[PDB]
Amino acid sequence: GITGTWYNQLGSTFIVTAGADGALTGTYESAVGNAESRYVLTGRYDSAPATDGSGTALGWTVAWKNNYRNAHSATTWSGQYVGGAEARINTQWLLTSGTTEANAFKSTLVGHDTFTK
Amino acid sequence: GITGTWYNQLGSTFIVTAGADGALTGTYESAVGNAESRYVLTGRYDSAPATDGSGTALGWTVAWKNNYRNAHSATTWSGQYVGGAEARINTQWLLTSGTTEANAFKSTLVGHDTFTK
Amino acid sequence: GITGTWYNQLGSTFIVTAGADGALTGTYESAVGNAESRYVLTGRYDSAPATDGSGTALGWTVAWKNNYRNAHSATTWSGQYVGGAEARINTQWLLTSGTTEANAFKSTLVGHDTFTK
Amino acid sequence: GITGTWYNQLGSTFIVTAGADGALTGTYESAVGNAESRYVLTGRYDSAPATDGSGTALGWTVAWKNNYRNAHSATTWSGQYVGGAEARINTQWLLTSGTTEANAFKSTLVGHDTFTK
Ligand SMILES: O=C(O)CCCC[C@@H]1SC[C@@H]2NC(=O)N[C@@H]21
Ligand SMILES: O=C(O)CCCC[C@@H]1SC[C@@H]2NC(=O)N[C@@H]21
Ligand SMILES: O=C(O)CCCC[C@@H]1SC[C@@H]2NC(=O)N[C@@H]21
Ligand SMILES: O=C(O)CCCC[C@H]1SC[C@@H]2NC(=O)N[C@@H]21
Repeated sequence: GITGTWYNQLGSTFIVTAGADGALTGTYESAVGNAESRYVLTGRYDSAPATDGSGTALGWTVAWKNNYRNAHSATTWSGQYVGGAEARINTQWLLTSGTTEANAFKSTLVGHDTFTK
Repeated sequence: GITGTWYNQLGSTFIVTAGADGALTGTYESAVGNAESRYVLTGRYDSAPATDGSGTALGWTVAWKNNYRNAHSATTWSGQYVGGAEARINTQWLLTSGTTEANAFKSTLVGHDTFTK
Repeated sequence: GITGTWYNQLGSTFIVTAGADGALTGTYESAVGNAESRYVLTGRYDSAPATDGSGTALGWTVAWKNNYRNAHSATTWSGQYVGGAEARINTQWLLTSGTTEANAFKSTLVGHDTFTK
Repeated sequence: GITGTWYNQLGSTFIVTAGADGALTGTYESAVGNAESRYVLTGRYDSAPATDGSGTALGWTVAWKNNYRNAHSATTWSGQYVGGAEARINTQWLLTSGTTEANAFKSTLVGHDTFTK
């Protein structure tokens, strides 16, 4: 049940489609940051996970360039899909910015987002 | 600039193609871990970077299931490309595994990879 | 308002004293992992934070060895303290284990802990 | 053999002292960022590590406030010590700034440092 619309604790919107070959496709809208409207994403996931009750591993990427603006940055979300009464996706993310060699030490932010429907 | 074959410090081979629309397609082979042979990747990149000399931000994802085996895991690489005499892709990554909720605290590994020609 | 007893979402107990010298001293009890009983901690914090409302930056370290056990690992917590009606300490952590360099790529877990009163 | 002067790939200086009880004490100077001169550090380490050839786990913290300035920030380094002809300390670090509740998503940087003599 990964396919569908999800929201994280910041109020961002994540619209996902789960391919039977393990593909991920959709749209992302950030409530925060140097962004506006939708941005394209793509990723992959385990299409044959364990049935001992483990969650489903997954990942996806967004580059913050669209028709309206460029932050010159990209984010990847890595985490696992969890089912049951209340399904959620728990992730941790990295946000890298394009920088000069001078400032590369401070190019990457880390954090975590939690998504539900 | 990005399209082509790259190798990281572990012996792993990353074979990429960067579409002009910001898309990333290719193959990945890991020198290490619960893997063998090639795996499909996909990702995104800033197809309109700065002219001030900044690097080119990008990211990509790999789910470790192919026709030979399934580790039930996925990695995302977030970083930026740097060109010139010595071209490199400098990244940090997240490797998340499918876990029970009891062990979810130990579900995600962190690291860094450097890619060169 | 840092000194005192805190608990995180795992049910771990974090007992801290904030000295005026920017120092952090205390004990830690983990509800999870290769652990039993208390372990020593020590850290640092901004003893002169902004008055604009920003949080209080801080961090602390724990090596998992005590009279009862040795897990051959260490965790660092980095975050900020936030006061008011409901005070919290928001962190991200790095848990590193001793390994052979062949397995060095799988040496480091990343996570986040939330601490309340 | 953790005690001694080390430098990272940025040319920052790490002056460390390992107490017999698993304590770490010393000074830190950053070649970069919002800082100048020496800053106090404290941390812990595994004082009875495995003999199978694994590295020694360790960690330490620095709050970026001293007699000359205050960044309102702290960094924690988590990693392990590795001995031999090329003795090194391999780390990943987290750098957190004090922020408002609104800007917390951009409060924490991650990277990696390599220390040698
Ligand atoms: O500021 C940028 O460079 C682009 C916007 C970044 C928004 C980030 S991605 C991680 C986090 N989760 C969200 O929903 N928004 C922020
Ligand atoms: O072990 C697994 O479950 C999957 C194999 C992952 C190996 C990792 S991905 C990050 C790092 N870079 C590599 O080239 N290999 C490792
Ligand atoms: O090496 C071990 O197995 C013990 C690690 C302790 C469990 C971790 S430390 C980070 C996180 N926060 C907690 O309260 N527990 C886990
Ligand atoms: O917050 C600041 O502006 C001062 C901190 C300086 C950044 C650091 S800590 C990680 C990295 N390693 C190092 O030696 N210097 C930078």
